[PDB]
Amino acid sequence: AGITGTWYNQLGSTFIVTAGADGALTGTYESAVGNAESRYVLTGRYDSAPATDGSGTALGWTVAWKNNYRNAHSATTWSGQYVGGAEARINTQWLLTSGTTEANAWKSTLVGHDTFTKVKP
Amino acid sequence: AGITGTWYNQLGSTFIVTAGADGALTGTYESAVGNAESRYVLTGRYDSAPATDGSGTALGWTVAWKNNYRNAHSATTWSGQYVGGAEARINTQWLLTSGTTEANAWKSTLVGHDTFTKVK
Repeated sequence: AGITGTWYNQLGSTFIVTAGADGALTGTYESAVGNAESRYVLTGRYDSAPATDGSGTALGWTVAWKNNYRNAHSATTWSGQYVGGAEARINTQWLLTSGTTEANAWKSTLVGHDTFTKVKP
Repeated sequence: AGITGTWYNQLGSTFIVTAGADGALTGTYESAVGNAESRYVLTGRYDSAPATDGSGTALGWTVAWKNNYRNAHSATTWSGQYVGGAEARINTQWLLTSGTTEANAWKSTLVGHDTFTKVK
């Protein structure tokens, strides 16, 4: 039980994460969609001492979409919270920013929401 | 890469970052005052081989708002792009999620935008 483990989003992407004692998130992300192939490095942070009132655990992480196979010149950040329970879940909102010219900056950023579970949908 | 160094937003916050050869962003986010109680660990990633057509360099980072002195039970992610030159900028949009109960989850996430420059 906890953040550390292998998670899958509603699209079948694979989020392999370790939550360190210092508040660090490290691991790999493999996307089922987009200009992406195989695993990408991720790093992030999480609240290592969450409230004890029934609230979830805040967290966030980033993937820059460059690996040894492809480079999409873009990065996604997920911001969200881990919710413990019978079926543990990480509920997130995300921003995907692509590198653009100034004239195209208005359309540089996609927004969405991903929910992660330790069971693959 | 032009990213390593100290950046200032439009509201008096400061971050110091190192952009590693491997695409890592590592540093500290603080207030203009810079007292220890206002400093937090920052980590993220950037495109270490951006396009050469005039496009910006995509990047993102996270700060969880816990340090040795306080804990807001929340985390912000900034997603954006670095634009180089004499007037270098990091243009971002951000998401600040607080830990909530499920009944309050609908109001868990704030959204906004920050522009960072190398000058106060």
